[PDB]
Amino acid sequence: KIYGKAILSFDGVNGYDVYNCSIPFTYDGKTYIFGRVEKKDEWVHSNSILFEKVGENRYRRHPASITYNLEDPFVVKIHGEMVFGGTHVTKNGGKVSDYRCEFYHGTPFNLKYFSSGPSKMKDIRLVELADGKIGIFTHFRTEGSCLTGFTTIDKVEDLTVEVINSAKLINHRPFGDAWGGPSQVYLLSSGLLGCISHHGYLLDQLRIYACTSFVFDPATYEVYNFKIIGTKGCFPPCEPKLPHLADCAFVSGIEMRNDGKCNLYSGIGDVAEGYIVIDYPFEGYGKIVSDVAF
Amino acid sequence: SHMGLLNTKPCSLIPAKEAFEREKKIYGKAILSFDGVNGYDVYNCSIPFTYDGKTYIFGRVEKKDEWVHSNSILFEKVGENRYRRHPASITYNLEDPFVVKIHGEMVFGGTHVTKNGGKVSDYRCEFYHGTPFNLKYFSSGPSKMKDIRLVELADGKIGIFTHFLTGFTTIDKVEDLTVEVINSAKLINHRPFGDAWGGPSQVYLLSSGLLGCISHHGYLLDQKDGIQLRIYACTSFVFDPATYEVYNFKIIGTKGCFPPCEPKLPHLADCAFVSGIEMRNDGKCNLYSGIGDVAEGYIVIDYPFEGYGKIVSDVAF
Ligand SMILES: OC[C@H]1O[C@@H](O)[C@@H](O)[C@@H](O)[C@@H]1O
Ligand SMILES: OC[C@H]1O[C@H](O)[C@@H](O)[C@@H](O)[C@@H]1O
Ligand SMILES: OC[C@H]1O[C@H](O)[C@@H](O)[C@@H](O)[C@@H]1O
Ligand SMILES: OC[C@H]1O[C@H](O)[C@@H](O)[C@@H](O)[C@@H]1O
Repeated sequence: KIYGKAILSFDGVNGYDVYNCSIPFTYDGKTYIFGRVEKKDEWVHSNSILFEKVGENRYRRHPASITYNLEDPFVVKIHGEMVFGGTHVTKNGGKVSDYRCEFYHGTPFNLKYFSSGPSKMKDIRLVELADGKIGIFTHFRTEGSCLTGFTTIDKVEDLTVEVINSAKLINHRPFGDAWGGPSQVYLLSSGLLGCISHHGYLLDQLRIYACTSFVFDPATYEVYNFKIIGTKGCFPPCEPKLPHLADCAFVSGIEMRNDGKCNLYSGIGDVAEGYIVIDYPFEGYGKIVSDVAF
Repeated sequence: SHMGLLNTKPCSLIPAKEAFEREKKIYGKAILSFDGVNGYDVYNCSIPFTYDGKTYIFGRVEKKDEWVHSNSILFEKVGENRYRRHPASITYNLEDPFVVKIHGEMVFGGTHVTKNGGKVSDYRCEFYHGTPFNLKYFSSGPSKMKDIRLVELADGKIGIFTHFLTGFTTIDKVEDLTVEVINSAKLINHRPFGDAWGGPSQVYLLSSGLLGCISHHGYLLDQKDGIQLRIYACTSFVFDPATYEVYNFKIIGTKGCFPPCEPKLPHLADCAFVSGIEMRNDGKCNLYSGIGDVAEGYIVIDYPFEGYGKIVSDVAF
């Protein structure tokens, strides 16, 4: 059941493609989003840019903000401030040789770099837990595997490679043979975590990247209610960056609506950002109590 | 040792630095003003360059009371001694930006710092290429190597200076710049530099086919009453890419030559971290330097490669 859909327009980036966004967030009575900005015919040449919402389905580069030399930007609120992250790619003579999540904290126009995750780990996401501890999802996929970890820290400055690498494995069984992990994590009223996730399947081969969700219990490390909630075909049509990404959606996360439905934001085809209007995916596990109101 | 127990191995550069401060000829000086960065400090700039009929500089932008919180921003020249952040340009999450022209395009670099729980854990040079408003990231140097600089040689090859000790090697094409190439560079004749650390900021091709290097050389100065100073002087030398020989090594600038400015911390009271030179119509040069990790100035000096040829490289993009 899809109740609506749109592709976002992004002004102020010279017609470049904008995709794999953060969720939208608010600051000083405006709405913002971070976008991954890249030329359609260029690969691994992304920057992350802060955009201000200026109209229905329309954002414009905010000229005051610095830009970040990162792919796949994401935001969360921890202890009353923004934590911003993205992938920082290292190349060796034009070839990708490493990639690591970089983390910034502060206010949206005043972000300060404070840590990187481990070498070759992309899928790190944070959330504030009901008791005020910080939850960390990790993704182990450097050794052929594709496993999700979870750990906690007290303070964002404690986010270290050692903490991330030591995260206890979650019950990954429900995910089947999917690679990926959360894009956005929500605290629910139950104290459980609602995860909006990206899972890729190779289907004997078709490359599928699907919008998924699951509920996680920080007390037991159990995963519940794993499901698909979006595919690229749900969004308005758009030619993918190359034909091999014709069924690739890289989820951004959800935004609750007054009516109790939500906007599911996703990168699509590595060329655009859209949303589909869907039913609340964590129905029966509590309402979202986290926000990104800065 | 002339410092006795204060330092039993005084850097051999100390007499050169004091002698330069007695004998220097300075024809003018200024501190640059930067608009559009919310009062933040701007320092350790690239040299100025031209593009599309305007003048630009990259600056390292950091709050005076913040440490290891830099971004590199493209500034457009507004007036004499005055630049403003260019709003169209992206920013780079780098320290100590530097530019050079290779094979008709800009090569842009800076230091990318990695932290682990707020503490510096790694740093490496990142390199971009293209046009000034359209730079594309293509390589990083080795872990913990800051002092890598490029130049286009007389024969069209690319010269690479490395800092382990200063090294030199060549490649054909900028996409060949790899950790493996950088780490395999042969050592240069270190005799004149001695036990002073640092390396080139900016390299120029001269009409002689030699390289003019504008360099940063430093040492630690223990003071009887004061704290330990991190001394950085502006230096120059001429390099022969065929023999790895160094000629005409000298001091060409020190912090005290520039207009006064309170350093970021007291230990940087004699720190001038050079950016490089810009030729003037009158045959003198503007020597641009970061000063005190708080500002960018220039001093007007004699051409430091006098007698080794005219600069034939450019940064006219
Ligand atoms: O702090 C003094 C100088 O030290 C050097 O090693 C570099 O880190 C420069 O960026 C700095 O200006
Ligand atoms: O992170 C480096 C590189 O890795 C993968 O190939 C994809 O996620 C690309 O979008 C990205 O540019
Ligand atoms: O598909 C359309 C979409 O493509 C790119 O992502 C950008 O140029 C957007 O501004 C535009 O709306
Ligand atoms: O005052 C010295 C210098 O300090 C900082 O680098 C900036 O505020 C500059 O604009 C200023 O000129």
